[PDB]
Amino acid sequence: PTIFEERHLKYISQLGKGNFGSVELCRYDPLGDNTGALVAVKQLQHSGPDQQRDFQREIQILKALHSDFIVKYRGVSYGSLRLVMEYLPSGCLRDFLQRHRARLDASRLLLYSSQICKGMEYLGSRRCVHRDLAARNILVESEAHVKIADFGLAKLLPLDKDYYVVQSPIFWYAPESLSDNIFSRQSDVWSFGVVLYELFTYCDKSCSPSAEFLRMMGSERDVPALSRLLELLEEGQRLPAPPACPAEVHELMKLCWAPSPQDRPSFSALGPQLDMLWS
Ligand SMILES: C[C@@H](NC(=O)c1c[nH]c2ncc(-c3nn(C)c4cc(F)ccc34)nc12)C(=O)N1CC(C#N)C1
Ligand SMILES: [Cl-]
Ligand SMILES: [Cl-]
Ligand SMILES: [Cl-]
Repeated sequence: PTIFEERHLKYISQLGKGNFGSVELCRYDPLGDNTGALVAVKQLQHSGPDQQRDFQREIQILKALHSDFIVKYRGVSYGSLRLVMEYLPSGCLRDFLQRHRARLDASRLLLYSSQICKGMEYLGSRRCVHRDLAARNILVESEAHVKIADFGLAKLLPLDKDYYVVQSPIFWYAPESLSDNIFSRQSDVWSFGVVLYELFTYCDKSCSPSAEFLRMMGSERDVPALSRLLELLEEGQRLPAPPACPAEVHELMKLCWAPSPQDRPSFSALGPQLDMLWS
């Protein structure tokens, strides 16, 4: 049931690509008659020992997570460890928002925000820091239902600590991650703020997190991009209000980007502030 035999995975195509892996559309087809279910299967690429041990942790985390707003674990395949997950054909929210922009109103973006916030509230209850929350890592189950995916960089908080010192794009990172490699549930709140930005810009590439920040951080100097972003964030620079973003939603974004981790709201606090907008 939870064990998928390698030789019955029929490879269709590649869904998405990570730094140390890919997610492939496969049909698990034991009967050989093409009646089997389509599934999304992660395998490692360009992998050394460190990424292998990370993958073993990631499988166990995903396996232990049970939420309507978190992508479902199906099983694993050995032979060559592979992680089998539910296939959501509508794909990722990043592509979905660009594709269906003309039909997706503010109220629907708020639905997605609220569901992501719930998933993130659930993650915090399991003491799990996602570390790579972004629109590219949210999947569409239906028009009115999204789920958090990609637990490849996810860390369980130690039982006696609410932070972890430990690479995704720097433009979703909290200042304390940028500066001291510190990650926490409130580091995820910083990222969620950027996700809210993505939603309300419909993931338009002309005003993406990187496009906005890259423009702020000058042409070039003998200074790395990381230091210059940290400098701007310490000067109080933030992503702007998206075109036609509701005032109140932009204000929630700014609360997610409070300099101090303890001054950012909890997902539990954010949830009702998202749901009660416009009611
Ligand atoms: C975001 C993650 N996707 C998953 O974990 C998925 C689990 N079930 C899925 N069902 C569908 C998809 C997916 N479909 N389509 C059309 C996509 C297009 C994309 F750009 C990304 C993901 C998908 N991804 C998934 C992914 O693509 N990667 C993690 C990295 C690794 N390894 C690459
Ligand atoms: Cl087929
Ligand atoms: Cl199917
Ligand atoms: Cl579906």
